[PDB]
Amino acid sequence: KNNVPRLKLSYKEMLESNNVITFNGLANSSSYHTFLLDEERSRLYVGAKDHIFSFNLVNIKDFQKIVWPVSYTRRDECKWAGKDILKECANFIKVLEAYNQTHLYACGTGAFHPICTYIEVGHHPEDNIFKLQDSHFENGRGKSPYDPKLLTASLLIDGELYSGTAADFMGRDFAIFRTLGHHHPIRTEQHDSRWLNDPRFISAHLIPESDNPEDDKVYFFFRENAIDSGKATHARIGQICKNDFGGHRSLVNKWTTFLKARLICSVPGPNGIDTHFDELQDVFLMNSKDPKNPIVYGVFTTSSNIFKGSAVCMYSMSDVRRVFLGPYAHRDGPNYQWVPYQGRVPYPRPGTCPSKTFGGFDSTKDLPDDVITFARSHPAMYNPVFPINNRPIMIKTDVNYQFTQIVVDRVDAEDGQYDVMFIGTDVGTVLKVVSVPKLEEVLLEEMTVFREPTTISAMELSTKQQQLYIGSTAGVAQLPLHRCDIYGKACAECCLARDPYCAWDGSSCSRYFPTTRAQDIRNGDPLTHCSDXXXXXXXXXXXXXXXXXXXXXXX
Amino acid sequence: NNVPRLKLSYKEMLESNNVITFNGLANSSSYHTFLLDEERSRLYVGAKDHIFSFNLVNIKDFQKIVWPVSYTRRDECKWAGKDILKECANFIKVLEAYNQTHLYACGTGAFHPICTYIEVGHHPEDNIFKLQDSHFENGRGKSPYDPKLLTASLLIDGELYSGTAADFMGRDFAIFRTLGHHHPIRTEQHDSRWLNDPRFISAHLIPESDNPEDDKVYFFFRENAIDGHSGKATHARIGQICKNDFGGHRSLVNKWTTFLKARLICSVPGPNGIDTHFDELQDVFLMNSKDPKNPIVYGVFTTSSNIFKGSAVCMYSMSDVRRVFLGPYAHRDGPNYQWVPYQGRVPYPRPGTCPSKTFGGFDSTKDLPDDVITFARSHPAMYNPVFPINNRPIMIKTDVNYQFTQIVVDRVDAEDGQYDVMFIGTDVGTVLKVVSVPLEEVLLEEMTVFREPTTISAMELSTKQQQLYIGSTAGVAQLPLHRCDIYGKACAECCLARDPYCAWDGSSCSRYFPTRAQDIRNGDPLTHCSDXXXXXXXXXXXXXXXXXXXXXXXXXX
Ligand SMILES: *[C@@H]1O[C@H](CO)[C@@H](O[C@@H]2O[C@H](CO)[C@@H](O[C@@H]3O[C@H](CO)[C@@H](O)[C@H](O[C@H]4O[C@H](CO)[C@@H](O)[C@H](O)[C@@H]4O)[C@@H]3O)[C@H](O)[C@H]2NC(C)=O)[C@H](O)[C@H]1NC(C)=O
Ligand SMILES: *[C@@H]1O[C@H](CO)[C@@H](O[C@@H]2O[C@H](CO)[C@@H](O[C@@H]3O[C@H](CO[C@H]4O[C@H](CO)[C@@H](O)[C@H](O)[C@@H]4O)[C@@H](O)[C@H](O)[C@@H]3O)[C@H](O)[C@H]2NC(C)=O)[C@H](O)[C@H]1NC(C)=O
Ligand SMILES: *[C@@H]1O[C@H](CO)[C@@H](O[C@@H]2O[C@H](CO)[C@@H](O)[C@H](O)[C@H]2NC(C)=O)[C@H](O)[C@H]1NC(C)=O
Ligand SMILES: *[C@@H]1O[C@H](CO)[C@@H](O)[C@H](O)[C@H]1NC(C)=O
Ligand SMILES: [Ca+2]
Ligand SMILES: [Ca+2]
Ligand SMILES: [Ca+2]
Ligand SMILES: [Ca+2]
Ligand SMILES: [Ca+2]
Repeated sequence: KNNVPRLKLSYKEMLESNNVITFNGLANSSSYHTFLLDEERSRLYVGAKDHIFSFNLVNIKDFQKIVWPVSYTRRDECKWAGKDILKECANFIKVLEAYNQTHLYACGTGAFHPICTYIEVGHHPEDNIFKLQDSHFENGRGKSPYDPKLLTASLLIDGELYSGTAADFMGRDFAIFRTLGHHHPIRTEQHDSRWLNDPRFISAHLIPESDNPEDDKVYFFFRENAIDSGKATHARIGQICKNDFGGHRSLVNKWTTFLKARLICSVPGPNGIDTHFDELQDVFLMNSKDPKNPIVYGVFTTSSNIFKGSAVCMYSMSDVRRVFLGPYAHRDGPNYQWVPYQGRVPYPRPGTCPSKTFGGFDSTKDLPDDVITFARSHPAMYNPVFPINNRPIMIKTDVNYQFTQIVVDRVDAEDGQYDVMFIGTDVGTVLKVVSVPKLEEVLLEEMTVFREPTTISAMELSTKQQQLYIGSTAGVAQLPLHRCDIYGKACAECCLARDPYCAWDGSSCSRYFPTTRAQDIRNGDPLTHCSDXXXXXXXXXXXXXXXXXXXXXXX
Repeated sequence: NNVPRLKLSYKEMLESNNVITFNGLANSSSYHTFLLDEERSRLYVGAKDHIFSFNLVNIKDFQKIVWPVSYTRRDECKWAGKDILKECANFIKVLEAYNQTHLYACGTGAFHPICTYIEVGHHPEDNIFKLQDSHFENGRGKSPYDPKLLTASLLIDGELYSGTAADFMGRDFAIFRTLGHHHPIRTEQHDSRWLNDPRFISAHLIPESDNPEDDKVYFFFRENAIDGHSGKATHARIGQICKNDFGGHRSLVNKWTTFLKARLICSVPGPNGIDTHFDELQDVFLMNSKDPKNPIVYGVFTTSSNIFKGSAVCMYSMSDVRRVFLGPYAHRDGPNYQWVPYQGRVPYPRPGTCPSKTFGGFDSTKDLPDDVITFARSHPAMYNPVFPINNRPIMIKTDVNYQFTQIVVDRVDAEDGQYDVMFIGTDVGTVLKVVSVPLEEVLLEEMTVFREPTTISAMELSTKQQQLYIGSTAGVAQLPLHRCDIYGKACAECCLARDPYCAWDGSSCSRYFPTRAQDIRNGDPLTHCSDXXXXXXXXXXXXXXXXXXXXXXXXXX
């Protein structure tokens, strides 16, 4: 399930051949981690240390910036709090999502006093404003963490900010929060490992269930510690009802819809001891024709220090729902095994949204007390969620690096459509991989996008611009989703490359458009399609005249 | 985790007289079942349809007993469905000394296990190797029917302890005693609390006191975890029986009452506080100290995963092990309960404790009260696991594509002092020679002992002959424990080699006996010797110059 990359471009190869556009970043900043892509304006907003940037999608070297650090007073408290002056004692932006048609909402580590603000961007004729509207500063507790090292799932829909993070200086009170207008702040329970057990949040997504948008749910993806003998990590998926408002007598201003299930990403072994990849890292939804069933792509890595491994698992939303409808997890006590619950599941079912249609019940505060006391105590489901085909799409263990981030384009090619994964790496590398069905992953290329290795922290994709954007504390990098010239001048090579983007021009290898032209994504032999030492790898060499084959062609 | 200093391919070895090879009889295989007998300097080996008697000086000199099954039996086995070449024969699986003139031998009987005695002389030496015949004893519970299943076996006071499958179907695992003056005794049956589909590895009589009624038999093995819920898992285990355990009065008639088992843990602490485990036990090798009641258990372990191949060597203290077998028993009130350290009243005498004549009076296991028999009927497992000396492996091997299979350890008396030299076999037909320098493992050499890769199944060591003997289905191989010439002609190199066996002669690098100049710690030639693609591999090259630390540089050209 490993591969050898077909092509391998070092940073220098890249920059000389104009693949990368680099932002080395401001010398008084770092942590260019918090991405927000806005196609409407063609801009890539980025939250960093003491700044937010507004990058032009056409070329990130063209940008504006907002300077938004904390006061001297605050720098000083944070210092004497003990914290590291360069890495902790500043305003590290951690949250940056759209708000109304003219504003973003932004939150940052406030040198361990989290804070928020709005940022003016235009509406659609006039919209390259980047004004930092000032002296509101809202409180960032439960929105951004105090610690920059902690990450934070966040999602902002209907002017309300959902966010999973630590609520406290000490960095231990984790929770999913809703804040901002029109309703009392709601969160998960507190000091209750059944709900969340020292978790690390990764992303959150509003996924519609029906055509009625009161049925709408918010899905959080994260990882946490198992409750048992042996310390362990469980990857998790989490469910809230958009329109959940808290309970009447119990669970006042706390979720009642909260349910969570384990994500399993494991490779079946011969002994029937599977190999698990429990450390969730990025998640990326791929939108299908149905907005109620995106295809969840998830990046996972081994828990072990000794063995470095990485994995990519796909997950079906109807698979996930089955799990959230099946048996709840249960014990009669602390000294009991966890067990599928077969008592009476109170009605309406915990997990189900309030509706105006079925049940009658118009709110979460109209709920009976017995559905509230269940789910107070059965937040976890019993069944785990398994990937499509109970296997990873892809495994990477032979090698010394780990996967960090992912995005996926849906390239419309000659044979058909193909899902092209771009995977970031804790060594500053991107893998471009094609899922060609029968699946076969074909590792097209492995590119180095930073002068020096750093972990890639963020990756976003612009189909309009055909570009890929990358984050790290070192800076931001820009990539074309394809440069088809890079393969051969000859036909043979452009066909062999197996690149959904790249078809044979006639004259020389270039972008493929619908409706002359001759690529082969399956199989990829130049013979039946092109009608005419060290190469780039995956070809074996023979001296007789050097040769290269694995179709064949001399050198 | 290391790079081997030297690496000898099979050819290098055979050309330089390191290996003596037995490619084995063409109508045989599975040269797996070793019995070393220093007294009459011979290495007995149980194979497919034969037992061999190899001369320890040179295994090319040998005798053999031909002991296959009848036509009748070949024929049943065939029609039982079994593979004619790999299953339908007498694969010897057990071969231990019996009295001063006899061995006891047992084999897969083409899925009808059988045993026999083998005459060897009184001491003399008279080299008898007579197969005493037509008395064939029943091999059930002694050898398995399946050749692929392994079997711990130990024979002391004319009684054969053995852990294996008792049945054709290969599922009824148990520790057995047979050949008694006493009724046959075994573990319980169909009870995963006791043994849960285990794979036995070796068994050892380890004295507790000076009174040899306190003697215990320790089995080393692995098995499946019991959960309660799913994650399938392997636990490495150590197991305890009382030599003189005879069964219970009313209950556990002719079954062990002394049986207790504990988990062996061999794990590397991780930064997140998720340790990395090596649960698959493979070989075990006791190293005898001045105290025969505390040998140092060396154990070879590998990962359970298919995807990630890893291997590990963990040492274990016998006083560590005993603490565990005296501590809390494992317990549940039911199937849906967590396992829990037992804090009820532990009936007396303690389950696990041997019958003695000294204290209490109680002269047997059948004199035991019924309440100590009903406990231990149900608490055969201990709660605490056993951790290695320093909660770490001695050595880890994960970067590489092979796994460890077998081990032995010599205690080389060197100039600086004593050093424990591990020889480790490999599922690729390779031996690693490793030195534990005090902590630091130094991978002296990595040798290939079979023309083609096969798993090493057996490894035995002869200090008298200074030789190492290896097993596989392909055959048997012989190694000198040292060939000191192999390093440099110069002093520098022989010192650098860090080999307990090898000191600098004066004239040229040779064996060390109690003018010499070795350095095992550190190993720098400067303070000890007062005189391109390098030969070494832990040396770096600045072009061709050569420099390794332990820094020590010298101009290679
Ligand atoms: C597997 O392969 C080998 C063949 O490569 C085979 O070994 C042969 O076995 C037989 C008996 O097992 C040996 O017979 C012996 O031959 C010597 C000559 O040096 C004789 O002294 C003896 O022959 C007599 O054996 C009995 C003596 O008590 C008499 O009853 C009988 O009349 C025999 O004539 C002695 O036994 C033969 O030498 C070996 N040797 C070799 C080098 O092959 C082995 O049996 C095969 N195993 C099987 C089929 O299980
Ligand atoms: C981190 O480093 C940066 C230096 O690399 C700092 O950037 C400076 O930030 C200050 C205030 O935050 C700006 O002050 C402004 O002055 C401009 C003057 O016009 C300038 O316009 C462009 C911007 O498009 C600028 O690049 C030119 O130098 C022009 O002179 C006024 O528009 C405003 O009134 C405002 O006060 C500096 O322009 C800006 N300079 C540079 C070179 O970046 C940043 O403040 C540092 N942050 C810290 C220490 O927290
Ligand atoms: C060692 O054991 C073997 C087998 O038990 C003994 O061999 C037999 O001894 C019996 C009496 O016990 C006699 O009838 C025969 O002389 C032997 N026959 C066979 C087929 O083995 C042997 O005597 C014992 N040797 C000792 C104690 O030195
Ligand atoms: C967007 O929100 C801000 C207040 O946070 C406000 O000043 C601005 O007018 C808003 N725009 C709307 C509601 O269109
Ligand atoms: Ca977002
Ligand atoms: Ca991402
Ligand atoms: Ca053979
Ligand atoms: Ca033995
Ligand atoms: Ca062994």
